Amino acid sequence: GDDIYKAAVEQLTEEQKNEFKAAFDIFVLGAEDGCISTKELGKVMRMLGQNPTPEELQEMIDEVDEDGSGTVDFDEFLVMMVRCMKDDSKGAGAGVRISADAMMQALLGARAKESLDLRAHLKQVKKED
Ligand SMILES: [Ca+2]
Repeated sequence: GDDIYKAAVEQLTEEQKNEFKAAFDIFVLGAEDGCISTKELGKVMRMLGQNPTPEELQEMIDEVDEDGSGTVDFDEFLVMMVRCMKDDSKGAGAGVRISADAMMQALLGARAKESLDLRAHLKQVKKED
């Protein structure tokens, strides 16, 4: 719920949205109305190999809960993913920081890992001086 996120998602185009559109399909695996609830949200996040807290499941949605329905949609999730990208970069943040690049392999598959390994590099120093 910040400008840094809304500003990022705003830049995203159909090309990028398309990738997310397919993700939701798997993310809502089991859901009745193809929605992302806390029940599944916890399995999808833990599927990557994490053991976060139960409260986080709700807090995560609360952040993107505008309609106050209690579920994350394609539009809501759009903002969530934006935060993910700016979650690992921060560094030092609890023992579970979901990432858009990491979660990808979860939906796309294991091949996604071998396909791209940019995360491994991790570098960003302009060095002005
Ligand atoms: Ca909702």
